[PDB]
Order: sequence, then C-alpha cells, then structure tokens
Amino acid sequence: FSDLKGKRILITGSSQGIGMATAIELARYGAVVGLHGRKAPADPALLLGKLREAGGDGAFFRADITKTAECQRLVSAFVERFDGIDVLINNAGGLAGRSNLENIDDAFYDRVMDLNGRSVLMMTKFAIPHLRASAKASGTTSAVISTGSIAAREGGGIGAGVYAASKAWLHDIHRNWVKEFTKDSIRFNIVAPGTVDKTRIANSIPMGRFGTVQELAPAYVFFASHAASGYITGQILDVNGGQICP
Amino acid sequence: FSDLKGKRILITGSSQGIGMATAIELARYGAVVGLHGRKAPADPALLLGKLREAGGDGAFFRADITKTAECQRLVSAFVERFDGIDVLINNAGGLAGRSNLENIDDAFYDRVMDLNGRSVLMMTKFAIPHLRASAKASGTTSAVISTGSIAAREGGGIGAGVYAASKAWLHDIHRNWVKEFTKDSIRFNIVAPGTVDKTRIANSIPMGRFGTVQELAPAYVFFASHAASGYITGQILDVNGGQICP
Amino acid sequence: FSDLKGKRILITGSSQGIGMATAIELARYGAVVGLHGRKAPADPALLLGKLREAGGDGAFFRADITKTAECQRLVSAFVERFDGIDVLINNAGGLAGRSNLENIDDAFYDRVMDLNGRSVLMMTKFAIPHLRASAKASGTTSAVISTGSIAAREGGGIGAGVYAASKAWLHDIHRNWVKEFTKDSIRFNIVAPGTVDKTRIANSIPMGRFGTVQELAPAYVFFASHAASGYITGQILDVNGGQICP
Amino acid sequence: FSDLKGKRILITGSSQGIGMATAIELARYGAVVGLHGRKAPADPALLLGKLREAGGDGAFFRADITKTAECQRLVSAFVERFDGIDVLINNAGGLAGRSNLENIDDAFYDRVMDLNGRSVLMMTKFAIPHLRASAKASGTTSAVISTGSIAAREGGGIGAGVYAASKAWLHDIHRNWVKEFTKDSIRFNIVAPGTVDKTRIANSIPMGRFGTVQELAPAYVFFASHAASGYITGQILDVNGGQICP
Repeated sequence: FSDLKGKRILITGSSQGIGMATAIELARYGAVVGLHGRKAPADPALLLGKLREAGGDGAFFRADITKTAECQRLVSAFVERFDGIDVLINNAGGLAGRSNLENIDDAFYDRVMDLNGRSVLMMTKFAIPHLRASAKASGTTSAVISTGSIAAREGGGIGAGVYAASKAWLHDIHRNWVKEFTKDSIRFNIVAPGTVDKTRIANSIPMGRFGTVQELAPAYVFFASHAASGYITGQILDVNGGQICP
Repeated sequence: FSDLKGKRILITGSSQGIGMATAIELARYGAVVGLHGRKAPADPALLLGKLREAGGDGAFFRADITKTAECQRLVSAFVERFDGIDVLINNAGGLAGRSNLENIDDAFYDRVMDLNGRSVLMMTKFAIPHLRASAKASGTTSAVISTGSIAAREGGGIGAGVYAASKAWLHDIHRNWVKEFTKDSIRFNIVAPGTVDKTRIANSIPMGRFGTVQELAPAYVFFASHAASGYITGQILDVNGGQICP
Repeated sequence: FSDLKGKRILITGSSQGIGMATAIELARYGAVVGLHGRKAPADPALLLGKLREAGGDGAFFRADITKTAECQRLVSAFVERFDGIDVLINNAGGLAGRSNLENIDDAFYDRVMDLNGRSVLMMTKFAIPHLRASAKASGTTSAVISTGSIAAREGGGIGAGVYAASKAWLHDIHRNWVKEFTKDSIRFNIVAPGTVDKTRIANSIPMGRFGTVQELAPAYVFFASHAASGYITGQILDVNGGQICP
Repeated sequence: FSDLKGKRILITGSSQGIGMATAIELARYGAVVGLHGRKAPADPALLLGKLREAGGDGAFFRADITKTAECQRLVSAFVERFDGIDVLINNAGGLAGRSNLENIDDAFYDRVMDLNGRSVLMMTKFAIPHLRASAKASGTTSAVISTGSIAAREGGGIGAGVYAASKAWLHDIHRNWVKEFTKDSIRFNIVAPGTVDKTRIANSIPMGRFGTVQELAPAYVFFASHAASGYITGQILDVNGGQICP
C-alpha cells in the first residue's frame, strides 16, 4: 500500500463512521483525503487533525448530495483544492428512516434514492473525466469504491425495502461501469458491510457480534491500491462476520 | 393450472410483447386479465378478442405509470371493473433510451427509474391490500410476478446502466417484500428474460438465438398458479437460452 | 404440459419422497416413468399402480447407483424396456449420515460423493447419446433435471458439509453441460428444495413450515416440458417457502 | 500486514505459479512459509532463497496429496518443523487434463476430485486442531484460504466440467466450515482467479489480458492477515480483470 502516498481520495459521508475510519486508515499511507459531510454535526479541525496525525492530509467539504447540484459542487471543490481525483469512495447513504410498503409515498421513495442512488450516479459521473485523466498520467489504474450492503443481497429489514434495493442498484451499476470504463483504466469495486456498530441479530452472525468501523476500513484500502488490486474490478467484498456467505 | 380459471390478473405493459403473450396464455386457462398500455399505439378490441378467443376475458386500461398518480389510477380502474385482484404482474418498463454515464442528467435518470422503479413500487403498493384480501378469501396465496432482466445480474449493455440497475433494484426489493408480506400469504417472484425479439449477441447464447415472447409466457403462468408454485416465493427464473446461468 | 404424453422419463431415487411425487404428477400427463430404488424397502406394484391410476405407465428398477456399474445397469434396463429416453431426472442422493469435519475419513467422503456426485455424473453420461437421439427425432429438446439443494448455496447444516458441497458441485456441473450439450438440443436445469418433509428451522422460513413433496413436483414437470421450458436451460428453481432468496 | 511477521503458513502447490508468488509476497512481511510440491520439477534451494531474500523463511515439502495419507504426511512435516500452523493456504489443484462427458471414466473423475476435493478436505481437516490452537494462543483468528476459480461460478470450459464443479464444491464447503469452525476463531476465505498466465478469451475480459501471478498474491496476503480481514469470513474475492462480476 505504499502506492497510496500522495493519492487524492474523495470520500463521501466521511465525517463519521466507516467513511472516517477509512479516511484515517488511508491517511496512514500518506493519502490526501477529501472528507465530506451532509448534515451530521462535525468538527473539521478535529477530523483533519486525525488525518494529519495519522501521516496524511486532506480537507473538509460540506454538501447535501441528495441533490445533483450539491454533487457537482462537492466534486468541484475537491478538484480545485487538490487538482484532480485518484480514488472516489462513494460512502454516503443510509436508511432515511423506515416505512412499510403501504406507507411509502413519493417523498420517501425519492429521499431514499436521492441519498443512495442519484448521489452515487452523479458523484461518479462528474469524477470520471478526472479519474480518467489520472490513470492516463500514472499509467496504472484509478479507482472507484462504493459502500454496498448485505441488504443488497437479501432484502434488508422490514421498512428498509427501498434502501436495500438501492444497494442492489449500486452493486449492479458498478457492473455496467466496468463495461463502459475499463478501457479508461478505471476500476470499480464494492465493500458490503453487514451489521456494524440486537442480540437476536447477533445470533445470525457466525462471529457472534457486530463489526467495528476499524474492521471495515482495510477492505477499502485494498481496493484503493493499484499495487494490491490492480487486476480486480467489478467485485464486492462482504465484510460481515460470516452473516452472509455469497 | 386449472386453478387459474376466473383469476383476476392485472398485467402492466401488456398491450404487446411479453406481457401480451402472457395475457393470452393465462387466458387459455380462463383467467380474467387486465391489459394495460402506456404510450404504444394499440387495438383494444383486437387484443381483448384474442383473450376471449383463447378462452378468457379481460379489459384494457391506459396509463403513463411513470407517475404515481397514473399507477393509482390503473389499480383503481382494475378493481372497480373486476372487484379485486389475485395476481399482479409488473411487466412495464424498458430502456427509455440509451446514455453513456457522462451524459446522464436528472431527467434521464428519473425517466428510467420512474419507468422501472417507481412504477413497480407504487403499482405493487396499491395492490397489496386487495392481494391480501384475495388470499384471505381463497385460503391459498395470491401473487406478484415482475419482469426482471439478465441485465439485473451482469450490468446490461453500454448506455443501459441505469435500466440494468433498476432491474437489480426490483430483484432485491422482492426479497424485502417476502419478509413484509409472506405473513399475508402473498408470493413474489420474478421472470428474467435475456435477449427476446445481434448476430454476435447470438454467439453468446448457448441456444444460438433470441427468445420469442411465446417462450417467455409459461414461466409467468407457473408463478401465477398457487397449485404449481404455492411454496415458491422470493425467486427468479431466468429465461435466456443459457445466456446466463446463475 | 400435454407435450408430456408418452414421454419416457427416468427418475432416480423415485421409490419415495420427492422423486415418487414427481413420478405421479408426470403420470397425470401420460408420461412413461422409470421408477428406481436403491436401498429403501418399496412396493413396486403399489407404486406402478399409482402411476397407472394417475394416467401414466412405467416400470421399476433396482440399483445401488453409488457405483458406476450400478449406474450403467440402470440406464441400460430403462432403455431396453422403453427403447430410449426423453428426460432424465437425477434425484438420488442424500446425507449418507453426518460427520464433523475432523471425523471425516476416505470412506465417508467417498460415500457422500458417490451417492451425490458420481451417480449423477455417470447416470447423466450414459444417458446423453439417447437424450441426443430423442431430441434429434422430436426436433425439439430433451431434458435433464437434477435435484439440487438450498445447501448448495449456503453450506448446509453442521456435519452435512460434504453433502452440501456435492450439491454445489451438481449446480455448477450443469453449467458445464450447457456448454457441451446445448448443441445437441439437450436442456439442463435444477430444482433446489429447502426443507421438505425443527420448530426453530421453521422460524427461518418466511412461509413458516416445511414443504411437502406435492409442492415440489410441479417444478420438475415444468422443466420436463419443452412446451413450458424450451428456452430455459442452465437454471435453478429454488422451492423453499422463502428460506433462501438467491 | 505487519501482523504477518513470524506467522506460519503452509501453502499447497506452492512450488510454482500463484502459490509461489503468494509465498514470496507473504515472505516480504516476515512470514514463515511451508512450500510444497506434488510432482512438478522444482528447485527448493532457489525457491527458499527467494523467500529468505524477500525477508522471510520457510521450508520445502513434497507430497502427492491426491492421496489422504500424503495429506497427513504433509501436515505432519510442517508441524514438526515449525511447531504449528497459523494459516493454511489450499492452493493445490488443476485440470488433470480435459475430457468430454462421454469419455469420462472412474479414473478421470477420481483423479480430478482427489486433486481438487479430497486434497482440500483432508489438508484442512488435519490442520484444524493446530489452527484452533494458534487462534486460542494469539486470541485473534487463524485462517484458511483456498484457491477457487471463475469456473466454480460459470461451468468452466468444455472438457473441464469436473474441475469446474470441484471448485464449486470448494466454494460451498467453506460456507459449511464457517458454521462448524467460527466458534474456534478460524476464518475461511477464497481467492478465485480468472484467466492467469487465447486472444478470443482475452476479448471476454474487460481489462483485455490475462492476470499475472503477481497480481493474484495480494488478495491472499489480505485474507491471511487478521489485522486486515479479521471480520471477514465465508468470502470469495474474484481476481479476473472483470471477466466475471458476481
């Protein structure tokens, strides 16, 4: 992973959780990381301090990338600030609350797919020419990595149906992007967390516990590094303590 | 399949292609079929004539079910006309044209996902209480069947990314619906066509040719019938001449 | 399914359970069925009486098809008796008892793999030329259908590892056979039961109960019939009450 | 991966190809590696010299682990020599030549499953108590990693049917082992190479070329390291240039 030194990595929803853990872990290899927050309260100085104290650098960016404009805003700021992108990590998403099918309306359906689908489509669309440029300059590969989900495979919980589907949406659009963009030397891969932090849900996990964010980050590092994963595209790595074994 | 006589079957996008072929075949068992057309020119008298000549009955409905209103209209009409519903077949959808990722805008994205995601979510949502009632009265199961795609599994063609992803979305949301609604004795299953109606796309199909709509219809009949598929839910049957073997 | 009248259908492990239920249901369409028993006690006259009373015909054969010789015997008898073969149903198999990994020896390993792998490989191998001939004369397709398992996908129960793996083996070898033999107009498809006939294993099934053999039979009929499934090959239909949703 | 220093890693079929590349890559982190050869000619001094010059250590062992005895022999020698196992890498296997189904006999079927199935079952069986011991001592996890195949998923090429199936056999037995042995803190994961080193087969690979062995090794390192993959079990990582995107 020494190839990560100086690599410019924009990570959505990275102000907390899996995104922040990944940011820090990438920072240990000397990456330059664009941290980003939607609405969750946050402390940019603290967060960028951990990156720097870890051996890296970066900046903080704010955007409600449920909207397309917000998504081109984010990508723009990153690019002004660091003059390009080597790795895009689509990590922003989440439940947007739970509804049974019969209480789902347009608002809800749209909130979920904006947060999970549109965001990723547009975040990735705008990056592409910069991702292309950087692979062309390095003569290696640049990378996209998105956060998928166990729920992509087995339907998710009751009330999370549209969220679950949006992750399947993501798992499959990556496959499409492998066809369009492999000739641009851009890779696409997914990390699919299971349960990450009830005692019933644990029973269903062979390892008997929820994951920590620290346990999720290395898979992203792996997919981020051309040295490690240069012949790997179109894949999903499920990180779940055995909870599902596809 | 004698259990199909008199069953009330709403089929979206059934004015032609797969959906019409299915309608006819169900009509051979004496089903009562709601036929539906969105944009395409059609001849209701001709189409309903085939159903009746096949041994069934039905009616024809018009709706641009890319909109939720349109979707609640359709269901309502069907239910007025036949006083309920034993089977819903979500067959409406399609490419909505092709775009490379970089030319995808909010319009295109939303045109694909409305035709493929929203339609099916809302069509299915409004049906549920009636599906529930019908299973409650029969003491067996009612059914949902949707048209999936080979593209749901392997990414689709170049420019078809959003459409392909929307089919994965559907394949996975069904798994959610099994969790919410199996308690209501409603089943959910998919038929996933491959190539249906170039001469290099044939090379990829072990059977060496595209499918015909007649070859797709029986799989729907199968999923429609409690006698045949009463212990089957949460499944996909791929009908593709060997093109993909999951 | 009227296309099944007179079709000659060899079904392994058909003296009871799923295979016998299938035999009867095929017999309802006027199939001619070769029934087969390995070890279990059985009553040929009773069993063949059911086929005939259902509207079909058949004969009964005895073979311990864990051995290749036994497998060539069975096929030969069937072919003498009915002068050929339109459908082979590989249904013989099963646990052969349970062992934790550490107690597995060459005997146990070989008893499981002979019952589940070798049987199916050789049963199917010896059938091929006749299956080929029958498709050649009909100008349609002949068929192989094998009994898979939920355990093929998710590992099986503790002590059942080798059995579970042998079903994955079968699921995948079918995909190979599609490549070799689609040119011969032979189709290959699987039915994968879940739990079929504790009260916590029910909790894992959305439909809340085990399947019955009657509920498994129709899926075989479906795959047996060129009229129904002529463009379908390389597939698995899982029949499990929602227990797994691939 | 600094956690790999001093870790004792027995790698079957490691005298050449993927196994040797992995051995060397693990040696860069200071692992102690048991190299092993079946029958392929080899140069132990040269091979162990690369490990040592890479920063590691190890030994060389010879065994025709197509036989169970040979498999307990191998495990024994490793264990005498290094006093236990932290990671078992089941990499031995391969085509054993090609046969069409109709020319497959017992010899062939058995040669293939001995090489690909029995070897792995027994290699792993004998390691378990030592794998268990070492996780218990470290209070982390010990690991098994096997070499799977793209052919496990899509049937393999004509003539390689039994080989392809044996890899599916392996992919699924791992799932079983996750159920039996997670409570022993032993992980199980797979690396599934695609094509690794005709110009037709390249056309089917998005990256347009075969993999090199150097490109396969990092995935094994990743699965070998508790630090990197401690919450990861029951998984397959496909390393194939996009050739299949499960």
